[PDB]
Amino acid sequence: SGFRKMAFPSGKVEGCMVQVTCGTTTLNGLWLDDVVYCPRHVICTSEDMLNPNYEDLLIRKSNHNFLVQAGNVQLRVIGHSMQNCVLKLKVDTANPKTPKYKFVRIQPGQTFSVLACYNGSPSGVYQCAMRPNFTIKGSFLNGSCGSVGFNIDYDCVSFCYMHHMELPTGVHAGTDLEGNFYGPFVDRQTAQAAGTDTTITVNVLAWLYAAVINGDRWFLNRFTTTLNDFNLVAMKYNYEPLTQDHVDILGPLSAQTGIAVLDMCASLKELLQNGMNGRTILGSALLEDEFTPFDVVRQCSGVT
Amino acid sequence: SGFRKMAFPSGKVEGCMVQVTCGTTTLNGLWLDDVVYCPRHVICTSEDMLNPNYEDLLIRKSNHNFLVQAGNVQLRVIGHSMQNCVLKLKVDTANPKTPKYKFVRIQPGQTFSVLACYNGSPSGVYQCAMRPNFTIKGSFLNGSCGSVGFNIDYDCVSFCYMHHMELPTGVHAGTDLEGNFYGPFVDRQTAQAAGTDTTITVNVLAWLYAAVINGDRWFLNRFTTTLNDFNLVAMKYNYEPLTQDHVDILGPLSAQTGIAVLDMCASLKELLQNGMNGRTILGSALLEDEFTPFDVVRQCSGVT
Repeated sequence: SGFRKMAFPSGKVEGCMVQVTCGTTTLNGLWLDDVVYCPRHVICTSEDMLNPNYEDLLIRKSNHNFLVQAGNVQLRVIGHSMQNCVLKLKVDTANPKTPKYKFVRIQPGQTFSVLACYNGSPSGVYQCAMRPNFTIKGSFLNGSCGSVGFNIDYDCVSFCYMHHMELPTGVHAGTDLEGNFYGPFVDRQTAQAAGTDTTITVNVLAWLYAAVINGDRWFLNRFTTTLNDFNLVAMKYNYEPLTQDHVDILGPLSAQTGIAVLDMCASLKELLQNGMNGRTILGSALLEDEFTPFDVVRQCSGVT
Repeated sequence: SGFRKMAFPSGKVEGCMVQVTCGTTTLNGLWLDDVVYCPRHVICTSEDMLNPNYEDLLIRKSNHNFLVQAGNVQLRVIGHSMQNCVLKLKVDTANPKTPKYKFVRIQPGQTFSVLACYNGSPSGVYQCAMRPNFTIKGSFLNGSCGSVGFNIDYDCVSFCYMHHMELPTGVHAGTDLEGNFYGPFVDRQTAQAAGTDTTITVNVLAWLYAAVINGDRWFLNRFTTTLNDFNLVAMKYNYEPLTQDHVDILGPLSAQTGIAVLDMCASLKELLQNGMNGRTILGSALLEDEFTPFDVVRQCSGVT
C-alpha cells in the first residue's frame, strides 16, 4: 500500500551521461552507441542566444572544438552534425554501457523521469509530465541542459526529452532526441509565453482510482455523469476534455475497483465544484495530474 | 529554477539488489562486499509472522536454504547470521559493483531515497522522510521487503533504511542496516499503532525558503515572532518544536534570501492560522515537510 510520485530507476541513463564543452559553454550530452546527443545551443555565447544563426555559428566549429568527457576520460570526436535543435557528435568509442533504447516523441499528459545532471554528473531523478501547453515543470539550474527525460519498459530506455530552455515564467522547454521542440518553443533567448496549463483530466481520474485502491475513499459520492456533462465542468475548470479513448484507457482501473469511469467523473465533478474542504487525497490537497493510468497500474501491481 | 521532490540517482544501489528466497518467501537483499543483508522475516511462513521465534526458526535453516540470485546468476551462501532484525548471508563472491558505502541510522525529519524492488529488480525510486513517529509513508507491495533507503554524498552511499513491515494503517516500518527498527515496531503481524505524525517544522521552513528562491513569495508577511511564540502555535498544529539548532541549520538559507528565520517562522505562523486560501506554494496546497535544509541547498545549488 501507499502511492508515491515514483521515477524510473536511473542507473541505465546514468551510464549514458557525458559532459560536452564548446568554448566556454559546458552542458550534458547523451552517449548511445558512438553518438553523443546534446543541445545545439552548446555552440552559443549567452550573447549568441539573443538571435543565434546556428548554421552560421556551426561553420566556425570543428570536431576538436567539441570536448566530450565521460567520467574523467576524454572521447575523441570524429564527426558532428546538426539535426533540428540537437547536435550529434560521432565519437570513436561506442558507449559500453549503452542500454537497449528507443527515441520516442510523447504526447501531452504523458509522464517520464528526468535525470537532472550538471557537468555530465547525475544530481537527482524526478517524475514529470509533458504539460498540455508542451512545457514541463522541472528543476533545472544553469549547466542542466542536455539532461534527458525517459521511460523504461523492462530493459529498454525510451528517451522522450532533452532539456534546452527555461522560459521567463520559470517553466521548461526541450526537444525529443531528434531535436524537435515540444510545442512552439525555439532555442533563442526571446519572449516565449506558454499557453494555458490545463489539468490532465485522465491522469487525475487515474490518481483518484489509485486513492481508492490505497484506502482514500472519502470523495466517492452517490452521483454519476455523462462525458458531455462532465466536459462542460472540465472546460470551466481548465481541465482537458475527456474522450472515449480516455474512458477506455481507464477500463482496467474501473474493473479492479468496480467504480464505473463516469461515476469517478461525477466524484471529480463534485471535487471541482466543492473543493477538498481542507481534506487530502493520497497526502495531496490538490488533484494530482502527473500519474498516467499506465503509471497507476504499474505502481499498484509492482512492475519491474 | 523549479523545485521538485528529487531522489538520488539510484544506479549505485541498483547494482546491489539481489533476490533472497527461503522456502516459499521471496524478498530483496542488499549485496555489499561478500555479504547479503535482508529482513530476517524471510525465514517466516505468513503463519510464523503472527508470533515468530526467530532464533528457533533460524535453527532449522542452513546456508543452502537461502537462495540468493543476482540477475539470473545464483550466489553461493557460505555463512549466515542474524543481527537484530536483519540476516547477513555471507556469499563466496564480493559484489563487483559494491560502491563506497556506510551504514547510518538517521533521525526523524531526515529524508532519503527508496529504491522500490521486487524479486531483486528495481521498479522505482522516490524520496521519503523518517516521520517523527518513526514510520515512513512509502509505496511498498508484497515482495518489496528488503528494498533500501539511502543518501549519496558524491560517491559514498549511506544506507539508512531496509523495508520490513506495513502497519494496518498502510504506513511503513523498517530498520537500519544493523537490523534495529526505527521506532518501537517489531517484525511481528500484531497490533502496532503509530503515534502522532507531527509536521517536520524545520523542513517546512526550508521549503518556504526554496519557494522564495524560486519566485513563490505571496506568503511573505510584515511580521516576525520568537521561538517561544512560534512554538505555542507549532504545538497547537502538531508541528515539531523549533529549536535554536534548527534556526542555525537554516542560517545559509536565511543568508541567501535575506529573510531572518524568525520572520519566515511568522510567515509560517500566519499560514497555519489562515490556511492557503486556495493558493499554492511550489505547486502544493499543503506545507511540504519532506525537504531538509540540506536538500533545499543541494537542489538550489545543483550538487552532483
